Amino acid sequence: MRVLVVEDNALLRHHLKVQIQDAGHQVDDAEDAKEADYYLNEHIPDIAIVDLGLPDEDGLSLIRRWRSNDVSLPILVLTARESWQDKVEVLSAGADDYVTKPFHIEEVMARMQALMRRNS
Amino acid sequence: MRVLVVEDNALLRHHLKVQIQDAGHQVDDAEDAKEADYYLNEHIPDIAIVDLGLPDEDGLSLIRRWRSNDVSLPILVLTARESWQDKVEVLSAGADDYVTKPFHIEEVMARMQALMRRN
Repeated sequence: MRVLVVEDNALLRHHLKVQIQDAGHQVDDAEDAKEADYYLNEHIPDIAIVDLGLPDEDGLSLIRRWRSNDVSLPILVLTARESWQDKVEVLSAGADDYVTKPFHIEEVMARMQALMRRNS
Repeated sequence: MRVLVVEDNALLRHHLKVQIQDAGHQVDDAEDAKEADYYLNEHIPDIAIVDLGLPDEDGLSLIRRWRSNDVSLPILVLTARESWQDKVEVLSAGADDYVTKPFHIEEVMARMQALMRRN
Protein backbone atom coordinates (compact mmCIF):
# COMPACT_ATOMS: atom_id res chain seq x y z
CA MET A 1 0.00 0.00 0.00
CA ARG A 2 0.92 3.68 -0.45
CA VAL A 3 1.17 5.87 2.69
CA LEU A 4 1.33 9.64 2.73
CA VAL A 5 3.06 11.08 5.79
CA VAL A 6 2.70 14.84 6.50
CA GLU A 7 4.93 15.88 9.33
CA ASP A 8 6.79 19.07 9.89
CA ASN A 9 9.53 17.68 12.13
CA ALA A 10 12.18 16.20 9.79
CA LEU A 11 13.39 13.57 12.26
CA LEU A 12 9.91 12.23 13.03
CA ARG A 13 8.98 12.34 9.38
CA HIS A 14 12.03 10.25 8.48
CA HIS A 15 11.51 7.78 11.30
CA LEU A 16 7.87 7.35 10.19
CA LYS A 17 8.86 6.69 6.62
CA VAL A 18 11.56 4.17 7.29
CA GLN A 19 9.42 2.18 9.77
CA ILE A 20 6.45 2.08 7.38
CA GLN A 21 8.79 1.27 4.49
CA ASP A 22 10.31 -1.58 6.46
CA ALA A 23 6.79 -2.99 6.95
CA GLY A 24 6.50 -3.23 3.14
CA HIS A 25 4.80 0.06 2.10
CA GLN A 26 5.69 2.91 -0.23
CA VAL A 27 5.69 6.29 1.52
CA ASP A 28 5.41 9.87 0.34
CA ASP A 29 6.70 12.22 2.97
CA ALA A 30 5.55 15.82 2.87
CA GLU A 31 6.69 18.53 5.18
CA ASP A 32 3.72 20.89 4.90
CA ALA A 33 0.14 21.08 3.71
CA LYS A 34 0.87 22.30 0.16
CA GLU A 35 3.48 19.60 -0.27
CA ALA A 36 0.80 17.20 0.99
CA ASP A 37 -1.48 18.42 -1.79
CA TYR A 38 1.46 17.71 -4.10
CA TYR A 39 1.75 14.06 -3.14
CA LEU A 40 -2.02 13.60 -2.91
CA ASN A 41 -2.47 14.70 -6.56
CA GLU A 42 0.58 12.82 -7.96
CA HIS A 43 -0.28 9.39 -6.52
CA ILE A 44 -3.52 8.89 -4.58
CA PRO A 45 -2.26 7.30 -1.31
CA ASP A 46 -4.24 4.51 0.36
CA ILE A 47 -3.81 6.14 3.72
CA ALA A 48 -2.49 9.47 5.13
CA ILE A 49 -0.85 10.36 8.40
CA VAL A 50 -1.29 14.04 9.05
CA ASP A 51 0.31 16.11 11.78
CA LEU A 52 -1.93 19.05 12.69
CA GLY A 53 0.92 21.47 13.38
CA LEU A 54 1.84 22.40 9.84
CA PRO A 55 3.51 25.81 9.15
CA ASP A 56 1.45 26.17 5.98
CA GLU A 57 -2.12 25.65 6.98
CA ASP A 58 -3.48 23.99 10.05
CA GLY A 59 -4.04 20.18 9.68
CA LEU A 60 -7.81 20.57 10.41
CA SER A 61 -8.09 23.08 7.55
CA LEU A 62 -6.20 20.57 5.44
CA ILE A 63 -8.54 17.63 6.36
CA ARG A 64 -11.65 19.83 5.91
CA ARG A 65 -10.52 20.99 2.51
CA TRP A 66 -9.69 17.48 1.30
CA ARG A 67 -13.04 16.09 2.54
CA SER A 68 -15.02 18.90 1.01
CA ASN A 69 -13.40 17.87 -2.32
CA ASP A 70 -14.48 14.21 -1.86
CA VAL A 71 -11.00 12.91 -0.98
CA SER A 72 -12.20 9.88 1.00
CA LEU A 73 -9.07 7.94 2.06
CA PRO A 74 -8.41 7.11 5.77
CA ILE A 75 -6.56 9.82 7.75
CA LEU A 76 -4.75 9.31 11.03
CA VAL A 77 -3.95 12.53 12.80
CA LEU A 78 -0.89 13.32 14.88
CA THR A 79 -1.62 16.03 17.42
CA ALA A 80 -0.38 18.08 20.39
CA ARG A 81 -4.06 18.97 21.26
CA GLU A 82 -5.54 16.35 23.57
CA SER A 83 -8.64 17.58 25.36
CA TRP A 84 -11.78 15.55 24.63
CA GLN A 85 -13.29 18.46 22.65
CA ASP A 86 -10.12 18.54 20.49
CA LYS A 87 -10.59 14.85 19.69
CA VAL A 88 -14.31 15.32 18.86
CA GLU A 89 -13.39 18.30 16.65
CA VAL A 90 -10.61 16.37 14.83
CA LEU A 91 -12.94 13.37 14.17
CA SER A 92 -15.70 15.73 13.27
CA ALA A 93 -13.49 17.50 10.68
CA GLY A 94 -13.03 14.24 8.79
CA ALA A 95 -10.21 12.37 10.48
CA ASP A 96 -10.70 8.73 11.19
CA ASP A 97 -8.30 8.59 14.11
CA TYR A 98 -5.60 10.42 16.07
CA VAL A 99 -2.53 9.82 18.19
CA THR A 100 -1.59 12.28 20.91
CA LYS A 101 2.00 13.49 21.41
CA PRO A 102 4.28 12.50 22.90
CA PHE A 103 3.90 9.04 21.40
CA HIS A 104 5.90 5.94 20.87
CA ILE A 105 6.26 5.19 17.13
CA GLU A 106 4.81 1.67 17.61
CA GLU A 107 1.57 3.40 18.57
CA VAL A 108 1.18 5.15 15.14
CA MET A 109 2.16 1.91 13.36
CA ALA A 110 -0.56 0.09 15.29
CA ARG A 111 -3.24 2.68 14.53
CA MET A 112 -2.21 2.85 10.80
CA GLN A 113 -2.38 -0.97 10.65
CA ALA A 114 -5.90 -1.03 12.04
CA LEU A 115 -7.09 1.46 9.45
CA MET A 116 -5.31 -0.42 6.66
CA ARG A 117 -6.98 -3.68 7.87
CA ARG A 118 -10.48 -2.13 7.83
CA ASN A 119 -9.92 -0.14 4.57
CA SER A 120 -8.77 -3.17 2.61
CA MET B 1 -28.39 2.67 11.42
CA ARG B 2 -27.91 -0.31 13.76
CA VAL B 3 -25.60 -0.46 16.84
CA LEU B 4 -24.76 -3.34 19.20
CA VAL B 5 -23.65 -2.17 22.69
CA VAL B 6 -21.97 -4.86 24.87
CA GLU B 7 -21.70 -3.61 28.41
CA ASP B 8 -21.81 -5.50 31.77
CA ASN B 9 -22.73 -2.40 33.80
CA ALA B 10 -26.53 -1.93 33.54
CA LEU B 11 -26.52 1.90 34.05
CA LEU B 12 -23.71 2.64 31.54
CA ARG B 13 -25.36 0.23 29.09
CA HIS B 14 -28.73 1.99 29.51
CA HIS B 15 -27.14 5.45 29.23
CA LEU B 16 -25.17 4.43 26.13
CA LYS B 17 -28.31 3.04 24.55
CA VAL B 18 -30.30 6.24 24.87
CA GLN B 19 -27.45 8.60 23.65
CA ILE B 20 -27.09 6.49 20.56
CA GLN B 21 -30.91 6.42 20.19
CA ASP B 22 -30.98 10.24 20.61
CA ALA B 23 -28.53 10.44 17.63
CA GLY B 24 -31.16 8.44 15.61
CA HIS B 25 -29.86 4.81 15.46
CA GLN B 26 -31.48 1.60 16.66
CA VAL B 27 -29.62 -0.17 19.41
CA ASP B 28 -29.29 -3.69 20.65
CA ASP B 29 -27.91 -3.64 24.17
CA ALA B 30 -26.29 -6.82 25.42
CA GLU B 31 -25.07 -7.53 29.02
CA ASP B 32 -22.43 -10.15 28.34
CA ALA B 33 -20.68 -12.09 25.51
CA LYS B 34 -23.34 -14.80 25.10
CA GLU B 35 -26.10 -12.20 24.82
CA ALA B 36 -23.87 -10.33 22.26
CA ASP B 37 -23.82 -13.53 20.22
CA TYR B 38 -27.59 -13.60 20.55
CA TYR B 39 -28.08 -10.16 18.98
CA LEU B 40 -25.39 -10.72 16.30
CA ASN B 41 -27.25 -13.84 15.17
CA GLU B 42 -30.50 -11.77 15.07
CA HIS B 43 -29.16 -8.77 13.11
CA ILE B 44 -25.81 -7.71 11.75
CA PRO B 45 -25.14 -4.29 13.28
CA ASP B 46 -23.23 -1.52 11.50
CA ILE B 47 -20.93 -1.42 14.53
CA ALA B 48 -20.42 -3.06 17.96
CA ILE B 49 -19.30 -1.18 21.04
CA VAL B 50 -17.62 -3.65 23.33
CA ASP B 51 -16.53 -3.08 26.88
CA LEU B 52 -13.83 -5.56 27.85
CA GLY B 53 -14.99 -6.08 31.45
CA LEU B 54 -17.47 -8.86 30.66
CA PRO B 55 -18.16 -11.70 33.21
CA ASP B 56 -18.84 -14.16 30.42
CA GLU B 57 -15.83 -14.00 28.36
CA ASP B 58 -13.41 -11.14 28.44
CA GLY B 59 -13.89 -8.61 25.61
CA LEU B 60 -10.60 -9.43 23.80
CA SER B 61 -11.42 -13.17 23.57
CA LEU B 62 -14.85 -12.23 22.30
CA ILE B 63 -13.35 -9.99 19.63
CA ARG B 64 -10.74 -12.66 18.65
CA ARG B 65 -13.49 -15.29 18.43
CA TRP B 66 -15.67 -13.04 16.25
CA ARG B 67 -12.74 -12.12 13.95
CA SER B 68 -11.82 -15.83 13.49
CA ASN B 69 -15.48 -16.59 12.63
CA ASP B 70 -15.34 -13.97 9.89
CA VAL B 71 -17.39 -11.34 11.76
CA SER B 72 -15.76 -8.29 10.27
CA LEU B 73 -17.98 -5.32 11.31
CA PRO B 74 -16.31 -2.31 12.95
CA ILE B 75 -15.74 -2.66 16.69
CA LEU B 76 -15.10 0.19 19.15
CA VAL B 77 -13.88 -1.08 22.46
CA LEU B 78 -14.47 0.58 25.85
CA THR B 79 -11.65 -0.05 28.28
CA ALA B 80 -10.10 0.85 31.60
CA ARG B 81 -6.54 -0.39 30.76
CA GLU B 82 -3.79 2.30 30.69
CA SER B 83 -0.54 1.03 29.17
CA TRP B 84 0.19 2.21 25.61
CA GLN B 85 1.17 -1.43 25.15
CA ASP B 86 -2.29 -2.49 26.43
CA LYS B 87 -4.05 -0.17 24.00
CA VAL B 88 -2.05 -1.64 21.06
CA GLU B 89 -2.97 -5.19 22.13
CA VAL B 90 -6.74 -4.47 21.77
CA LEU B 91 -6.35 -3.32 18.17
CA SER B 92 -4.21 -6.41 17.61
CA ALA B 93 -7.19 -8.53 18.81
CA GLY B 94 -9.33 -7.08 15.94
CA ALA B 95 -10.82 -3.91 17.48
CA ASP B 96 -10.96 -0.80 15.33
CA ASP B 97 -10.63 1.78 18.11
CA TYR B 98 -11.07 2.20 21.81
CA VAL B 99 -12.07 4.75 24.38
CA THR B 100 -10.69 4.69 27.88
CA LYS B 101 -13.10 4.80 30.91
CA PRO B 102 -14.05 7.23 32.28
CA PHE B 103 -14.96 9.08 29.13
CA HIS B 104 -17.29 11.72 27.87
CA ILE B 105 -20.11 10.33 25.85
CA GLU B 106 -19.35 12.89 23.10
CA GLU B 107 -16.03 11.11 22.53
CA VAL B 108 -17.68 7.74 22.08
CA MET B 109 -20.40 9.22 19.80
CA ALA B 110 -17.65 10.84 17.74
CA ARG B 111 -15.67 7.55 17.40
CA MET B 112 -18.82 5.57 16.46
CA GLN B 113 -19.67 8.20 13.82
CA ALA B 114 -16.12 8.25 12.44
CA LEU B 115 -16.44 4.48 11.91
CA MET B 116 -19.98 4.46 10.48
CA ARG B 117 -18.90 7.36 8.14
CA ARG B 118 -16.01 5.30 6.73
CA ASN B 119 -17.99 2.04 6.60
